[PDB]
Amino acid sequence: TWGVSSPKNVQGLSGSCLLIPCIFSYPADVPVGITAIWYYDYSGKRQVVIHSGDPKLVDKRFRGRAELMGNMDHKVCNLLLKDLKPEDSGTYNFRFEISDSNRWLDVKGTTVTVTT
Repeated sequence: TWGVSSPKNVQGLSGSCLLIPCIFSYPADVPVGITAIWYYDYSGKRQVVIHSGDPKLVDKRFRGRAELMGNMDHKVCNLLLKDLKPEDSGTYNFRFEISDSNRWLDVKGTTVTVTT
């Protein structure tokens, strides 16, 4: 079963760190490495928050602020967001890639809200 389960909404207080529990799945018959990627406001701006393929693709906006707390092998895709910001609020969608079609992007997303 292909899918990325992760919280719909998340509460976060400015300047503090937030962790997003994430977990994804796919059919045991899919052969295999695994690439992880997080996104902010995909529809519009769509900025690379995390990239395990090339940390160089990460939007500067997040560099040094968001890291992947995942166990690619254990199918955990947790996202850690250090130092929140009111601007940081938005919708995050996770995408993992294996092989040209064995790629998947979570339609749901996780909406993080930042307050003081």
